[PDB]
Amino acid sequence: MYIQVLGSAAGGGFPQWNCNCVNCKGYRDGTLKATARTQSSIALSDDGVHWILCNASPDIRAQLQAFAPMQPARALRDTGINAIVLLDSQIDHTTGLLSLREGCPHQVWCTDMVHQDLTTGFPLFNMLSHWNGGLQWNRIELEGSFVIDACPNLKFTPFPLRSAAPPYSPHRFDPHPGDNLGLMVEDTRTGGKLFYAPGLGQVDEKLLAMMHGADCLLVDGTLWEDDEMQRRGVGTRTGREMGHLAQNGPGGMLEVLDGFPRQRKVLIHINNTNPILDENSPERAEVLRRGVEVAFDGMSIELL
Amino acid sequence: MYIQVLGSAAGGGFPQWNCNCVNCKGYRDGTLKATARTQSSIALSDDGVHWILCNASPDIRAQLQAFAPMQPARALRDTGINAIVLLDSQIDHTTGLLSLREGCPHQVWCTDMVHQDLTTGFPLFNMLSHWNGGLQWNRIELEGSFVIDACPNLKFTPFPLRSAAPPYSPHRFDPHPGDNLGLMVEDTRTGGKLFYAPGLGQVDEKLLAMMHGADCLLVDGTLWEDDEMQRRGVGTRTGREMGHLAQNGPGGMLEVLDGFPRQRKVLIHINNTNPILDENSPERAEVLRRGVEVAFDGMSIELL
Ligand SMILES: [Zn+2]
Ligand SMILES: [Zn+2]
Repeated sequence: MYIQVLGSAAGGGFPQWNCNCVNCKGYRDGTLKATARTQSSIALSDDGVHWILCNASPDIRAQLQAFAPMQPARALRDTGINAIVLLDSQIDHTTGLLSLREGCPHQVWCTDMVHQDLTTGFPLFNMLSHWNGGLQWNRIELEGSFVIDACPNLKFTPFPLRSAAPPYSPHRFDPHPGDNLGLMVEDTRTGGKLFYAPGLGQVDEKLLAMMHGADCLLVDGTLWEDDEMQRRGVGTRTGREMGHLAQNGPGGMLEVLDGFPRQRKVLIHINNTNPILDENSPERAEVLRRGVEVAFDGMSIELL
Repeated sequence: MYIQVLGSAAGGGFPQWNCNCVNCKGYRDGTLKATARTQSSIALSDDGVHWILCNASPDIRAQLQAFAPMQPARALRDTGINAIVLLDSQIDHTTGLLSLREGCPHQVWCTDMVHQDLTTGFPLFNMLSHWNGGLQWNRIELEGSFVIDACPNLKFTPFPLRSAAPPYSPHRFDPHPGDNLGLMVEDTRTGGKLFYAPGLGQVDEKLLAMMHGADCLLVDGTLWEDDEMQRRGVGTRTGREMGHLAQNGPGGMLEVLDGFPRQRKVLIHINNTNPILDENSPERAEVLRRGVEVAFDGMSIELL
């Protein structure tokens, strides 16, 4: 199984178009060691030639250009994508599709709740249907596992992730399971298991239980402190909107990860406010020492 | 008046995500002198501090980063944009807005027909309304001129451009005037007049007439030959879909521009297939000799 990190930032990526905070005002000022990041998004494959896109970010164009396998040039008008999985119906996880319209049809994998939002509040499916077949919806049942034709060696098993639909959803006040869910990918050939959850509110008994059975833990590292938005003074919300659950602890990520030493633990979906975006920073050190790698654009994780 | 070229490509920009043609397969192969281009889009201003965005492309993020004035950093959470103008409701001219949601409200200028599409087929307005005020629609009457508060020295006078609404429009088969229109910007302080039309099917008597009264002609240079899609073998349509009217002539652009020597003539909205994308190319020479500059990302045109 080949895991490619196309995007590693969050929300407005990094630096954010309209944010002049420490990390952003800093990065632009050349007075801060850090690397720009596009909206979180990873690709998956078993043969390294056929890839399944996980969440289509608004930085889809640049992200594809930066990865050669996304363009095998095995023929004029050809792509390295064979299917896309949607973990929710957020704008920053589905806007990319609009940019893939010139290459339809695409096999989109998403629950019924998400497919509902994508045919109503944000009619990506309706819109694109006017583009050579459009998108072929593939339901992601709330129970069980699925497998895509392009990569028959990858076994997907999505787990429920207590969350709420985007503000444009016809049921934003009526949270149904299937709105936002994590992913458990297993390489049926070797047995390897990747635990992907760029969106985590708080772990429980059922989560941790299945986490230990994973070789690689790709959890979200949005904010260092539950109220990063408060210190930086750029946001109102806290530990709830756009990747929650800080890492500082207690009850934090860095803490819960401690019970997972025999496995690769990486932090993806980093917000522009997170201090772990500063190479030579104190909070960065704590993450490295704890044995947790901070995801970055271009990163290539593999299990085999 | 300060004219900034944020995007100069067309449709899938350049190189196109899924296109392996001569210019694209070439550019990636380092065996072709050319520069990457983002989706067509230009910015305008009279004071160089307040800018009015013309069409919000899907490459809005990268485009803003590449232009310092788009981020005056005069305060945390601040942008250099004060208003956006929409010349139509196409996906590649309005998707950018979704990425500007974290900084609402925005003043969006567009006709009633476009505003209709943006509240139905592609509900950008509905969707964004859930983001601090959202977007404040400013009607662009089919007759007359308008002026935005941020730049009181710029006078906009849009002219009708016989075209059709996008395939997701509830009236895609019922073409109404106001669907797609060009723009005539005048610097009321100096008198200067910029003629912007990244989408031109064919000029007439009323067009040419008003064109001579413009100091700068920023016309579209999508395809060199009416059937670029045919030679390259990547598209079906011809001289009608995504910037039409070749430049080779006769009846072409390079031809009609001849009657406009006393003024700056630039070609923007270039398609990936256009051979004028090859620095050292024969078709490129013909354009330069004819006195027509080929727009590029980062280009800064000024009249004063
Ligand atoms: Zn920031
Ligand atoms: Zn091409």
